[PDB]
Amino acid sequence: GMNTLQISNVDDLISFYQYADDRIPLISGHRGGRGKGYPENSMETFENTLSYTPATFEIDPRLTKDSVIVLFHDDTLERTSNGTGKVSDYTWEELQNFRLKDPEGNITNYRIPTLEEAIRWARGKTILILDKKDVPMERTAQLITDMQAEPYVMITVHDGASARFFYEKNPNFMFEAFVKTKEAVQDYEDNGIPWSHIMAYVGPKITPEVREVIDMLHERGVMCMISTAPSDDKLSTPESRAEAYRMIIRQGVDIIESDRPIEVAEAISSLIPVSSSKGKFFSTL
Amino acid sequence: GMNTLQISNVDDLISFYQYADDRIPLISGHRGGRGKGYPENSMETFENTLSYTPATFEIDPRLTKDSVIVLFHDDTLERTSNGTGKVSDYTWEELQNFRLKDPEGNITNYRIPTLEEAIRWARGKTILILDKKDVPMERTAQLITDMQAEPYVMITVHDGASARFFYEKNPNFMFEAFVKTKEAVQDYEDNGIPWSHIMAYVGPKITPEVREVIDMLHERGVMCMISTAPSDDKLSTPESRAEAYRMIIRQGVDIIESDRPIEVAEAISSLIPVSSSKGKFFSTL
Ligand code: NA
Repeated sequence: GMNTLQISNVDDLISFYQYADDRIPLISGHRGGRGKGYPENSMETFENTLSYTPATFEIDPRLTKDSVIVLFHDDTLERTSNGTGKVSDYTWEELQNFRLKDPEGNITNYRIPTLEEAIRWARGKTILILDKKDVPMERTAQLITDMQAEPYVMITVHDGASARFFYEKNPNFMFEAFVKTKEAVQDYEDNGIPWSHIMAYVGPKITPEVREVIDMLHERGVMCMISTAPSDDKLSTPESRAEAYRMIIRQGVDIIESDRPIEVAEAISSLIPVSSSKGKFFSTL
Repeated sequence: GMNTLQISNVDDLISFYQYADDRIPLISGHRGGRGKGYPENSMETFENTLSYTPATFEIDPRLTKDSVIVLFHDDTLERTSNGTGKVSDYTWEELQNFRLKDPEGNITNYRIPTLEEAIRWARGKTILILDKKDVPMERTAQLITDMQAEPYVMITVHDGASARFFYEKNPNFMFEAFVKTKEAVQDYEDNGIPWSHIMAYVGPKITPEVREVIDMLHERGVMCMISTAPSDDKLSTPESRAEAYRMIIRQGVDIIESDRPIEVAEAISSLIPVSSSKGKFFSTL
């Protein structure tokens, strides 16, 4: 039994991400989310997270020796698998011999997944958000376009010029855009990226400056995301982490990206409104 | 002793990189160059390389836990050191306890260097070229500027927008710019970046399209570099590699960036002009 998002096409995706004052706080699993028995960038972890909360998943596509795109964050295999060396030293088939490790170092029986497997699974359940490692931008553009996956596979962009590369190739793409400053807001505008095609990553922490950016972005219809992965996820107790996740929502932030999405869900459950224009986008499978 | 480049100020650096038909073919050590007993991104490898050839060094700055800039390519420690985990997990004091591995996996008694130490050492000897890992652009701009290191520390930029960010901060910066297509040529012009401040990285291989871009760039006074690191450096024998390096220069390329810069030097020494407008920039220490 899983929580799902109900986004049938690009118009639904744009709507989902149009800021509204009655919006539902959103959760995104950093590198898929992780936990005891649940490695980063694993199909199993995505599925586990949806059993507790609706979420999107930010993932790490990178290349094997035979140019297969797999999900795996690091430049070396040791932290989140029982392998050694670079992902790009091994074919996909060879990579299947390794097993993923959870954050405690326990070796699971889960394998490195392909991006294709994740995309096929995500359709009708969630939205994936692609970070950039070593897959060429043109390849990423073509894979999403060829697969008609625009309604459920978003692209992370660090500035307006990268956004424009993608947007000019396919104007139905949706972006997670880095927007940490007033100058960043101007950058996207100068590059002609529609705000309707933007959800904004505003950084790892809230400051008065970042609050001003969030107000600017809300005026433009843009939802804003804090990533707690480097910051509040690292607090020593679940109780301190829970307080921190609630404080982020109380400050007006729309989306929390976290390595601990289930904890985020439990902490903010009491903040989820009963009535919302966004209620229609949520269901269960 | 050592081969040195004799560059006294930013005007000398600009003139060094002004394309001329009688140029001296140049060599750049990718990730600093490497070899048996000589790890990537190591002071010792830079010094060894200069004993055999003049060269520049392309290096990988990244952040420690306490925001010190060190040189280390991978996001995790296992391939080129005896460390485990991420460079950013450790403070500089902790990282100094680890030791570097050469490409065959042999542990040396060499440490992960700071960018500062490298900059200190490079002054009067060579030019360092900074790749982009996780040091933000603002921080890179500051450190070069604060150190008055513009004549000997270049910044790699992937497009005109990145170049513009830097150039607006300090119009004395010199760039290694990615310029792989006619569209990329136009990008730098549209962003107002003077060609006098650009050396061009044109990719890992020569094709007719790339030869056309090299022609265009030569017309604009821009010297062009091929990286052999993913390509010709991987050929199986030193003889095949040497033929490959000569062919690159025969095809009109100005600069070879390589993991094997001493081999490049030995291969192309027979192609170095005996009289050149660029002779003045080379000396010995
Ligand atoms: Na320091």
